Amino acid sequence: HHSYTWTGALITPCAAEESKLPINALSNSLLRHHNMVYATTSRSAGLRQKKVTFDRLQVLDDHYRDVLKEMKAKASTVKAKLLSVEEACKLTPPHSAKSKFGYGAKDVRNLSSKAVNHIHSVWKDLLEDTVTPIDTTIMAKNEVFCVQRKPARLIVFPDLGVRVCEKMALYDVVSTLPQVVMGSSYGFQYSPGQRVEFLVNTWKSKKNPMGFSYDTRCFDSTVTENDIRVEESIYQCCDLAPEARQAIKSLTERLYIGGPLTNSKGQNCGYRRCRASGVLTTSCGNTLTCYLKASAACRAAKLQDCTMLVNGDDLVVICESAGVQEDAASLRAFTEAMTRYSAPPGDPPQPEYDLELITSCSSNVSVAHDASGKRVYYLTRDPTTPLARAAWETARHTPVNSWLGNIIMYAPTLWARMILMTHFFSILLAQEQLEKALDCQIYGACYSIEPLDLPQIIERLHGLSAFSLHSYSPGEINRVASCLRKLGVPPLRVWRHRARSVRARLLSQGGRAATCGKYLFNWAVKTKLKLTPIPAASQLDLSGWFVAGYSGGDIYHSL
Ligand SMILES: CCc1ccc(/C=C2\SC(N[C@H](C(=O)O)c3ccc(F)cc3)=NC2=O)o1
Repeated sequence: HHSYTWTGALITPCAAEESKLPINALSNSLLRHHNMVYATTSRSAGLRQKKVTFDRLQVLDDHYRDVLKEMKAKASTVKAKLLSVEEACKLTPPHSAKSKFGYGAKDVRNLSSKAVNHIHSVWKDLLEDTVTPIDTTIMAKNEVFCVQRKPARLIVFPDLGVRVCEKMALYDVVSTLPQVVMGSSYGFQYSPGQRVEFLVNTWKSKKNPMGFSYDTRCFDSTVTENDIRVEESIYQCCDLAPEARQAIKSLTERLYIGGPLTNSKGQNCGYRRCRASGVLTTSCGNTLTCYLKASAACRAAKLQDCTMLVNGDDLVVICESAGVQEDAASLRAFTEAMTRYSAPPGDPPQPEYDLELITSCSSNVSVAHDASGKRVYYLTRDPTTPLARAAWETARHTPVNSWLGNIIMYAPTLWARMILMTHFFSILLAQEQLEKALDCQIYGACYSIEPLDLPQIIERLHGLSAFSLHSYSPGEINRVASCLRKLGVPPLRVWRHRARSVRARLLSQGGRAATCGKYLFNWAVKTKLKLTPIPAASQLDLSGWFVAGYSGGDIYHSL
């Protein structure tokens, strides 16, 4: 029951890979400790293969089946529809990996004949064949981090034609099934603000609150064939068209359960018997599986008034404390149950009695104050990785602008406002590209967003208070201060001086650019403005922004 079997062939890159942080004339204005930033490459692929390769053992008890039965009952109320080839094509990212059959992403979005014809042949084959493993490509992810160096993560994905087929049969399912089965526990249905709200209300709903995050060690690798088949049995509970049931069964048997691994050179690298990270059901499957195992584990551990929040492989549990020693015992029992379910922890879980100290989804709840001096809760995170990626994007253009996504998700934070907003708006001003739409990701989905709409986006998602937060917590202030010293980022006085310049320039620009200066940089000036609700700013269609997770799903949503 090994997660992977290897042949010995190496995981090759598709081109040259840079490990050192690229430097240009703008780098030093953001940070000076360039040696602290690096990017993972295929050169470390071997190290990752060792960590992700191991034998899995599963002991499934009654709690597990009782939870699965309840999950299935809820899934049976779901009615999903098949997506036409056209609709599926439109969900394909403009920069999605080209097919090895004579066409690319652009060809798919344009609904070219060759692309559409090939997609129809793949679909037909899925209906006719339900046993032949489908080929997948394995690549070493190139991600930017700050030294503490971690090995590159592994990405496994099927051909573009197959991906479009996954959308046709499962897009509607993975988009609606999760919330129905897990209810309020499904994390991707919440925007950052609503997530905070849910956590805070949950924490206050307990007499003596106790919470903990559970970090599964290489979750994808802990996912067994049983887990993948159980997920399928849940999808099959929905009301689906016969053709959709057939495709789902075929995709599960031939793709989700496992398959051969081919490198960028076309060589056989090995065989996968666990979760593929680059398929449409990756986020939905991991979420359902984590929720199932964790729910059963909560019962085995006999936790009191248990409330969970699950986002893919990320999990947070808040319950009623029964004392320090008792909680420590309940946690060990939880971890033992999870281990039996094939979900061992990377780092032993610890009980927390302070909400702000619980980190889930690489984030945590913190508190600040608005203009009225009223306490306001918001979502934050350690800014180390966001700033490292910002430094990289400062000297190199990339498919996804993490800085943009971070400003949107973390607009209320001290670091996003002082540094990210200031630094990038300065750059956009100098290049006169304020109106140039840029791609970023939100819950795994790719979006094309115009920087000039940030004020409206921020007010809608975080409220006007996001433009006037002050008096951040001691812990938050210290974490940010720590990051700035580690990377060598200029102090507040410097960013304030720069923000004043950026603000003045935006104001003169008038229109949306003026709104950006007024709201985004109101913290810069000494005599803050009243900050009245933004005028005509409610046109963007943000309805599908926080519906579900799509990490690795190759999903693109049009604004
Ligand atoms: C990292 C070191 C550091 C610098 C500044 C702080 C703490 C701060 S700054 C602050 N308010 C100011 C303000 O003018 O309202 C502020 C400054 C910068 C920003 F991007 C937002 C808000 N309230 C706090 O508690 O910590």
